[PDB]
Amino acid sequence: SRLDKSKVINSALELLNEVGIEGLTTRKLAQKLGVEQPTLYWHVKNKRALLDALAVEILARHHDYSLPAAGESWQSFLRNNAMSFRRALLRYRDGAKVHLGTRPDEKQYDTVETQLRFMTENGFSLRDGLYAISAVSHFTLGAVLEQQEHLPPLLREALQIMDSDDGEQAFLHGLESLIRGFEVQLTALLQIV
Amino acid sequence: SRLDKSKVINSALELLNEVGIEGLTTRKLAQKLGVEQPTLYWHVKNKRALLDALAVEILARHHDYSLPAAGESWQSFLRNNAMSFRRALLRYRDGAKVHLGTRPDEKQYDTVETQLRFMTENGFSLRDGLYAISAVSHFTLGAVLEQQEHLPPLLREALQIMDSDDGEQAFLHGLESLIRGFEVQLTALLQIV
Repeated sequence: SRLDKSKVINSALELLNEVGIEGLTTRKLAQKLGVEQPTLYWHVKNKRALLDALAVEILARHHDYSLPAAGESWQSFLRNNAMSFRRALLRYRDGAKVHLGTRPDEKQYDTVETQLRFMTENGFSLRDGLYAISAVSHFTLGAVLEQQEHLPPLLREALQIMDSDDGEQAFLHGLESLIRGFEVQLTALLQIV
Repeated sequence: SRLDKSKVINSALELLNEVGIEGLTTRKLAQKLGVEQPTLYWHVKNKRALLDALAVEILARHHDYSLPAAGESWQSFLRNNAMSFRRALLRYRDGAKVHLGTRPDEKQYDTVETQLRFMTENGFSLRDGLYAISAVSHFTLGAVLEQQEHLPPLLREALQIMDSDDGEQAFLHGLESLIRGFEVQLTALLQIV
C-alpha cells in the first residue's frame, strides 16, 4: 500500500466516514492501509497530527467560497461563505468535530486576514467586523453540530416542519436574521438604535 | 460510599470537572465512589445513562431563566434565556458536549412547549417562533463550544480585543444582532423587507 501524504489523508477520510472521530485511531488507519504500525508511524506520528491534516483537507477540498468575489456585497459574502462552510462541514461524518478540535494554521489566517480587510473596506470597524465573522461561524457550527449529532401540542404541530428537512431552512432563516441585525448596526454608527 | 441518585450524579459532575467527557467512564466513577463495579452497575447501567442524567442535572441546576417571566418582552426573554443557557453550559468541563450528545426528555419538552406558546402569543408564527428559538440555541452552542474547546496585521490588531475577554462581548453583540433581525422579520409580515 502507498504511503503518500495524499493517499494517507484520503484513507483517513474514508475511514472517518466509516467509524467516526472517536473510532478513528492510527492502529485502524495502519490496518486499513495494510502496513505495519511502525511503518505508518514514520509518516503519521499520532491521531492529533492526523486530525489536523483532516481539518485542513476537509476545508480546502470543499469550502470553496472562503474569500469574497471582487465587487460583491458584504451581505452576499457572509451568506455564500456560511453556506460553503456548512456544506463543507456536512460532507464528512463528525466533520464539525474534526474542525472544532483543531487550531487554525497559516492558510486559515491569511483567509481570515482577507475577510477582515474586506469587512473594514465596507465600512466595518475592526471589532464589529470581527464579531460579524465570528457570529456567523458560531451559528453555522452550532447548527451543523446539532444536525450531525441527531409529545406536546404546539411542538407536535411545529415539529413536522423542522423534521421534513435536513435543517437547511431554519439555518438560512437564522442566517438572514443575523445578517440584517448587522446591517441595522453598521448603518447606525453613533446613533441610538 | 453512598449510592443515592444524588450522590452518584454529584460524584460524576466532580469527576467530569477532573477528567472530561472522554475520560469519564463507569470504571473511574466506581473507583471514585470506592465501590466494586458490579455494585455500581445495579445503579448506573452504562456511560450513556450517566451522561443523560448529567445533562438534565447541569441544566436543572443552573439554567434558571428557562421560562419567560409573566409580562416580559420576547426580546428580553430570548436574551436572558440565551445568557442562562450559556452560563449553565460553561459551569462544567465539556458541558456543551454533554448537552449536545443527549436527546431531550419530558422536562425539556414542556419547557419548549411554554416558550413556543409564549412566542406565538407575541405575534410569532409557529415556524418563525420555532426558528427564533432554534437560532438562539445554535448560536449559543457554537459560541460555547468554540470557547470550551480553546500573525497577520489586521488580525493581530483585532485579536487583542477578542482575547482580553472570555468571549462574552462577541457573544452578546451577536445575540443583539440576532434578536434585531427577528424584530425586522416579525414586524414585516406580508411586506417585502
